[PDB]
Amino acid sequence: PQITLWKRPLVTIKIGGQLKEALLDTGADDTVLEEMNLPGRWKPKMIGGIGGFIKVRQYDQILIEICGHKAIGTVLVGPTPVNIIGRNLLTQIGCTLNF
Amino acid sequence: PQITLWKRPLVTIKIGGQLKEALLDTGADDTVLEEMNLPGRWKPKMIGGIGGFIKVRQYDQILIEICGHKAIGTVLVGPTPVNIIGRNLLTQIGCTLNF
Ligand SMILES: CCOP(=O)(COc1ccc(C[C@H](NC(=O)O[C@H]2CO[C@H]3OCC[C@H]32)[C@H](O)CN(CC(CC)CC)S(=O)(=O)c2ccc3c(c2)OCO3)cc1)OCC
Repeated sequence: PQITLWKRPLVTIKIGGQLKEALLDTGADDTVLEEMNLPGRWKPKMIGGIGGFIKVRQYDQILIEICGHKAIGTVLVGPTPVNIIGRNLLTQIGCTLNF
Repeated sequence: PQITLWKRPLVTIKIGGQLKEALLDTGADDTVLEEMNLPGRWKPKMIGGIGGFIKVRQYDQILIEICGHKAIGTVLVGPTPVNIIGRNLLTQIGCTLNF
């Protein structure tokens, strides 16, 4: 589809057996999701933005479905105020910017 | 242009007669630039990101040219980690997400 930017580009995603709403975020290198108890091993990480850094748990090789487009990659879990789909997964679903 | 997301979507902008690099950021409601001198009146504002809130200077009706496309709108100036072009201006240059 084509998503205009009058409002926040929110879409439904499926991860770890659950449905959620997440932002398609071209400014995000990585994908950051609200706190959730995924299984498996993880590695600590810190990611920075406006306001400073937050601590997150890096899970690798996680499947996410974004508007029916499947994508598997690294997902960070932590106290983010919003679920954020970053470029690591946006590339996998063929997402481009166009003007 | 059509911009893929394997690299950061960085572009050259022209504001206050000065060229800069900025990130096309569909996850930002507003446009936030690193500290710089801009003419005209401004009002203290605050914006929240991944790591909390910062203090910024709000400039309204600022002329800014993005990858050859002109926009006139609100530009926030403050301690952001990177120059970001937010949806308030992405809409003006006709930017959409597509996949
Ligand atoms: C909504 C309820 O909470 P809230 O109101 C705001 O919550 C939000 C809403 C949107 C975002 C997304 C964020 N947007 C943003 O900062 O925009 C602000 C300016 O415009 C305003 O409009 C929205 C917020 C304001 C960027 O798109 C992406 N970011 C990087 C970018 C930072 C400049 C470039 C470096 S990143 O998230 O930090 C990040 C992600 C993965 C990474 C990484 C860094 O590093 C490696 O991987 C984050 C928090 O207040 C909370 C205190």
